[PDB]
Amino acid sequence: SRRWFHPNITGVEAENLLLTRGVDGSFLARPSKSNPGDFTLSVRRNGAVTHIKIQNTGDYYDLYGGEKFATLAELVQYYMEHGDVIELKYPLNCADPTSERWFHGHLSGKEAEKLLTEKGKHGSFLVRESQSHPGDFVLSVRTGDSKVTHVMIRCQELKYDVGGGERFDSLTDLVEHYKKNPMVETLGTVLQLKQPLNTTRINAAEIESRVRELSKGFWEEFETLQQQECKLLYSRKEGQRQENKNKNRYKNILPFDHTRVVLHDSDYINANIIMPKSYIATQGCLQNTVNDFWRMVFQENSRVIVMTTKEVERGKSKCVKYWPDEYALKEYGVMRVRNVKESAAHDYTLRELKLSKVGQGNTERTVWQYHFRTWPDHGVPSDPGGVLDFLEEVHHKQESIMDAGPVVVHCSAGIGRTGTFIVIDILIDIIREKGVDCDIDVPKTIQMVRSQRSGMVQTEAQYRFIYMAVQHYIETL
Ligand SMILES: Nc1nc2ccc(Sc3cccc(Cl)c3Cl)nc2[nH]1
Repeated sequence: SRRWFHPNITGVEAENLLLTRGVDGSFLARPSKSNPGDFTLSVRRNGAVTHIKIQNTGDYYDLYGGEKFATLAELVQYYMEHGDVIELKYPLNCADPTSERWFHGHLSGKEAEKLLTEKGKHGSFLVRESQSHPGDFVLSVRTGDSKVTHVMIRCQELKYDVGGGERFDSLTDLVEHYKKNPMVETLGTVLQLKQPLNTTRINAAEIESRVRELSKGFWEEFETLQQQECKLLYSRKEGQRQENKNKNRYKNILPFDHTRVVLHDSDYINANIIMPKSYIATQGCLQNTVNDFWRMVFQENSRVIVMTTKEVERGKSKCVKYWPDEYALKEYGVMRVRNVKESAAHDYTLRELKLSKVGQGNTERTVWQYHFRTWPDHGVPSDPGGVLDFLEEVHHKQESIMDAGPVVVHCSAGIGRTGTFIVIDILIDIIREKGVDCDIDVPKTIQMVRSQRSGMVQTEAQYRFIYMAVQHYIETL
């Protein structure tokens, strides 16, 4: 559901809501007003409201006095199923419809009809503020293969209704009810609420116009996408096994069982297959996971590794050195690696590595390691040029290699900068194959990658970087 997230609420409003409408164990999560980019977990315990900081600079959701999580929905689920104790028992539900995909706010019946004509199909819908009745709403549906129907939504004592029957405490409750139990028109027409009207899918050539519309917008679009993360709470059982605990960099940032990379000749690595050319999104190696990392690269026939972290950042180990020094030969378990040559560029270093299995002459292949070294400690690069140029080179290397396996992409936890690189690369690959005249949907593409690994793309800063990267790529064409 993800109803416990309140997007437009202050700390005082949150305390008031938990005191007057909540009980002990009641909680909500919201964006931090005193430091944008951060979040606050507001909890009621023994008659009083406490506020707990969640930070995210781009790698994970770091909860004060708690753990590091891939998403807020994953954090909430962990504490619900599990300096004294704070109990998360009861979500305080938000009635605000702003982050709902179908909510459009200020829109006319003429304009809603135009948008439903252009992008709509049978069962496409939206909810907008009423023109004639200020404070009321309008549900606009498309039916057929075709027509558009407008259903008036009355707001009477902050409860919503369609003229009769049930009175709902929020537009969400009304939308959910009439989605399960569709309204039938007198003459037979079933007003099916199949899917919300798409607004994010744009033609590639027109990216500059949307970036301008969102630069006035980016925050609202991202948060609508974040609201959809509750649909991606897939099982991560293999990652929770006792034998696999110390193979994870962050205890609760785990690979989905259905997409994890299974090792066949144990079977565990914290990595997932990303299918849009495919990728392996993984974490930075631990001392005890270097061998399994090389077994993964060898088994998957990967010929290209993208590393988007320094070994050490802010005096903390982000990835152990899994490759030999230049000209040196090392043995990592059954795997053998030679670092043939290192090439230094402005933003990155290329390492030409020869990988083979010990005792097997013929299994040798070149593995090209692209190590981006200039990504800032916090946030995203100011300009996308460097990232795009690095990515163009990586794409060309992979393209030149006959039957190359997935491209391996890693940072620290392997969800933020990793998620960001993979998404930019997916969107650009669409534009190089189709041209300026093609459709691109940034939130749709992210949602698709997020169903394959938790919290792929962590922040609004990264979200805006993906848009700026795409815009830059289209501009230099
Ligand atoms: N109005 C409006 N703004 C939005 C911002 C983000 C999203 S998320 C999304 C977008 C496309 C496809 C899929 Cl599958 C998803 Cl989940 N939907 C929105 N609708």
